[PDB]
Amino acid sequence: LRPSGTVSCPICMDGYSEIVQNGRLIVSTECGHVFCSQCLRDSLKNANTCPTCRKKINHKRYHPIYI
Amino acid sequence: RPSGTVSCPICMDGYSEIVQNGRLIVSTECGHVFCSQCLRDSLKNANTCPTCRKKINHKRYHPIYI
Ligand SMILES: [Zn+2]
Ligand SMILES: [Zn+2]
Ligand SMILES: [Zn+2]
Ligand SMILES: [Zn+2]
Repeated sequence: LRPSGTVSCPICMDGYSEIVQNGRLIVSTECGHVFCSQCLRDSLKNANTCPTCRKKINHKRYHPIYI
Repeated sequence: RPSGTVSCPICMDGYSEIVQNGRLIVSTECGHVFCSQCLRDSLKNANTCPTCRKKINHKRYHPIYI
């Protein structure tokens, strides 16, 4: 059982207290998707995208300049 | 309220009260959580997080060194 309206990680299936009492953090992507810190890091080892919605969660900070 | 409560500290509305009435839970980049409406309201007159006061309005311009 995984009630709607509760904080949990969809990867490891751990709830809020299980996550924080083990020394992990709750994290969010910028697209609003919530994970535990360990699961999202493990995910980003094999992919640059959000596990949930697959939006790119890397951002390279450079841009064209027009002289 | 207690650890694991998703609520806005400004209006004090709990999770259910926020999302069911067309607002959203929002987080600043500094990890601080509010309802969409209270955070937006605060950002109309200040550029900083209401909780930790980190500046959270970026500057989409910068020097270029040529
Ligand atoms: Zn997890
Ligand atoms: Zn996402
Ligand atoms: Zn609020
Ligand atoms: Zn903050």
